Amino acid sequence: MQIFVKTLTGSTITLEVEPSDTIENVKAKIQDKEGIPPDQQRLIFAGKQLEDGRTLSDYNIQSESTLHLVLRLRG
Repeated sequence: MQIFVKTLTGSTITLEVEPSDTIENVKAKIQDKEGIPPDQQRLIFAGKQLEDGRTLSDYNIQSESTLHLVLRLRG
């Protein structure tokens, strides 16, 4: 599956994921691409922040769904 992550510049990155991936797994992928550590990332979808231990499926994140990356600079 492919999903989108909107970054701080308003740009968008695409990630290859599976529905069984955890939010922490997605943060690790974002760290691979952007260098931002997971503790400084918050991911927003459907008006809520997403919990690290839950899966994409849990949150009904589908093909071409867009997550918003939010920086929490105090980590």
